[PDB]
Amino acid sequence: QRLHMLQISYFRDPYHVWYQGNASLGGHLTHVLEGPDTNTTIIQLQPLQEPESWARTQSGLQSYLLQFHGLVRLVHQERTLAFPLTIRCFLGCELPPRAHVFFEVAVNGSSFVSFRPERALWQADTQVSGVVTFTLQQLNAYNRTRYELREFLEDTCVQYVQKHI
Ligand SMILES: *[C@@H]1O[C@H](CO)[C@@H](O)[C@H](O)[C@H]1NC(C)=O
Ligand SMILES: *[C@@H]1O[C@H](CO)[C@@H](O)[C@H](O)[C@H]1NC(C)=O
Repeated sequence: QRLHMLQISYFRDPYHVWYQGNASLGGHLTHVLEGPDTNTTIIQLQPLQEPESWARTQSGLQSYLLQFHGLVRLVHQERTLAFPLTIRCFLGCELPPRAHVFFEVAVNGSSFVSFRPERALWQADTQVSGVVTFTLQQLNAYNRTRYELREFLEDTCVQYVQKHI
């Protein structure tokens, strides 16, 4: 009983990103993400959700991506980022027979930061940089990247597993 979500973001520069990703419910592929930031495709492969719910979910994913891209631009604006770069986000929730939730971020294929939900705080996952410290400062500064995210993992994700498995 798990929802896993995987997003790879290909940045050619701060202002143009290509997304590719998918989600799996149980061990079954259920969603696909693809395309540039200015017109991203998001598909449920199986008709799991009704339109009013899918629209809210689709809108919610699109809103996340805007925040995600906005944060990458801010980090570039404030520290110098080396392009091209790829970012991988791996996240989701698992229901035991209380849910366990996670969100792990990698840059160019190496561990970068992850979310610790008991305090809704992000931590470094590498032992090596000004980029890492500024990103964590930004992620830990705003309600949207701590408490709203924790709720998405602990409430929205968990209700999706209960309703659709
Ligand atoms: C999901 O995307 C990853 C990353 O590109 C890919 O390696 C994997 O084969 C995809 N899996 C599914 C089930 O779509
Ligand atoms: C990521 O890898 C590309 C490919 O070599 C490189 O040009 C770029 O500088 C790297 N960026 C980071 C942030 O490691």
